[PDB]
Amino acid sequence: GDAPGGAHMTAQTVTGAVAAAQLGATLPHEHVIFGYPGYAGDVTLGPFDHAAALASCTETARALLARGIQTVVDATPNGCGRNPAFLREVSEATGLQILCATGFYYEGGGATTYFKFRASLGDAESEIYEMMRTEVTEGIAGTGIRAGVIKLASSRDAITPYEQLFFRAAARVQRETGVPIITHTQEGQQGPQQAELLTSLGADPARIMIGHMDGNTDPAYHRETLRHGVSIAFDRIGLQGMLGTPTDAERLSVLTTLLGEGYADRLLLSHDSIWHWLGRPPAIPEAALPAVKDWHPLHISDDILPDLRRRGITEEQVGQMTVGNPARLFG
Amino acid sequence: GDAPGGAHMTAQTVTGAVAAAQLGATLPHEHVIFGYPGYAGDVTLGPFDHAAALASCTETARALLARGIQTVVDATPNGCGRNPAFLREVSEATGLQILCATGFYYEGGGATTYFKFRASLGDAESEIYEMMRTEVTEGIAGTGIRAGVIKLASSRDAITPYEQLFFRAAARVQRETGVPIITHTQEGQQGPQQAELLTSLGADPARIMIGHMDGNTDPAYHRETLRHGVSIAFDRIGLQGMLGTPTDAERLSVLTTLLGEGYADRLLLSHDSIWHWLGRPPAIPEAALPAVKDWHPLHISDDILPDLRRRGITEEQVGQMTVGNPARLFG
Ligand SMILES: [Co+2]
Ligand SMILES: [Co+2]
Ligand SMILES: [Co+2]
Ligand SMILES: [Co+2]
Repeated sequence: GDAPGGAHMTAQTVTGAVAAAQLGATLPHEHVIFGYPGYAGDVTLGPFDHAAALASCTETARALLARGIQTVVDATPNGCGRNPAFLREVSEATGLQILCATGFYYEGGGATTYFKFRASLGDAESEIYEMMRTEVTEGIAGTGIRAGVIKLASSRDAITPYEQLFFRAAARVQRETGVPIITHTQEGQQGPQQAELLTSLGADPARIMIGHMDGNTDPAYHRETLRHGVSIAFDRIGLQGMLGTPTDAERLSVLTTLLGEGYADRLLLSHDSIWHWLGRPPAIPEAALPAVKDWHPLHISDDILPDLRRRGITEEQVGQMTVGNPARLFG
Repeated sequence: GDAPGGAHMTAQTVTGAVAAAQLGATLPHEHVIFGYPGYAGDVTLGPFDHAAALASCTETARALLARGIQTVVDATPNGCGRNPAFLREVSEATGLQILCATGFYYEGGGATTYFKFRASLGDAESEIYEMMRTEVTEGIAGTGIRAGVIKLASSRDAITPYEQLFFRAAARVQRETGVPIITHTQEGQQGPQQAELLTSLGADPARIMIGHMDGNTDPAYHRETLRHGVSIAFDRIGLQGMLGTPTDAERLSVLTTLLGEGYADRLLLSHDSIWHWLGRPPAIPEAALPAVKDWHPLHISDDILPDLRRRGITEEQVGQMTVGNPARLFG
């Protein structure tokens, strides 16, 4: 099949290097803690309770291990609450392996003023590149802990000029270090555009995962993205009807079709769940409860896989999505 | 004249209560430290150097005291680097009095995802109100240090629905506690709209300062805002040509006209300067140097006031803008 080609570093988790064979069943896109841009300004009434967070994240970590999952890829952007040391605490406490990211969110849902300003005054792309390269090769914030992936995100109607600064920096770091790239796509769009842009900039398709692809329910769109040889992730499995997000019945309809067409080696599954919110905990209106009911990280192990198997998906295909694909993409 | 009417608290500075008579010459809108939304995500290559910041801010504080200025109003939004404890260090080290704010930035230049989400799920306005009320009456982040003003900000083409949540919360806190409100207007617009909205919600005009009014060079716009009985601030004096910002020659043209028409009691002056940037220090292209050359907090004392006086402005009018107005607005 398609193996990563070029410069390569051993997978870096918040607790250090891990061999590809030691990754095991992996959730490729989750958030241990997360706060939307602006949460830190609500510090007075929404402070971070370290003790409660640690206890709650370590428990979720344990529940995961209980189900055979050994690794989690935390895709939290630098300004959305990323905290490598905390991730390290959870990991040293449970034995759950956690990789964290380096990257900023999409123009629409991130704090883009900082770099939009630096770009108007100077060379923001090379500044973003230096940040990503330092974080992947040396470490984040002096902690000595390195990012195991680069997180990229684009808007719905287009990969904006602000967003492309990050896409060009990452491609450079990716060619230089071979580090994986995972992405966020907004509202089921830009998947083909993201894969085309990244590969044309020289990023290795075997090290790219276009995310939130479950956000589109027309398989023509998934197939068009897959032609680029990149992997795609149905990664918000469990979040249903929440903000135009589809239902799981819709995601499985598309997923089985793709699996039916031989695409298992490029298909990955995650929930994009938040284990502990930063800021004031989410006030979820009764009427929106069914949309977040299955949005936690045990949902794929307990409800999705058994569902794919009973529908004819093979143990081998399930293993390809959950163990094989992650080992090669991140290992 | 127009005195504040209603509930009132003694002015709160980062080092505690200060009598109106103890405020003295005041710069009503400055930023000791400041980082545009997103700066914290650039923590690896742009960490905060505490020692360098403290030394540099205490020096600027001293330069200010040297010129007779006793107080500074720090208008930094909660998510733009606000740090009351640090402000307290500068103040305890120099004797410079500093008031800090409670508030979020305008939709365009702040991290609005957090509250836009909380608003779609619940009652964001009452959540913002609880934050402001706690910060003004009890303290910020458990430090025991209270905000001395509420900072509000609107966009250029309209005060957006997201922005109005903050405007309605503040008006409520203002009616309840009598705390002052200072604002940011974007690109010379919405001044009359902000004063009309605030007063219609019951906020006391004698406790409201519409900011960045120097951003518009048509005095009809200033006069239309002034009818509401609120104060206005030419508060980015020194920042010239930088992003549509006018020149100081333009600001003085309008200011002398207004002073010529008797408006001294409602006119305030500031620079909106940043004493120490958060994130990576600003890379200012040679070609933009003249736009920021006079953008530091000694510019009004050294160049503006002497300029107004030589143009006929009286010592009394100068004292009204710099000492009288602040004593009543914040005291
Ligand atoms: Co996302
Ligand atoms: Co995510
Ligand atoms: Co402003
Ligand atoms: Co300001």
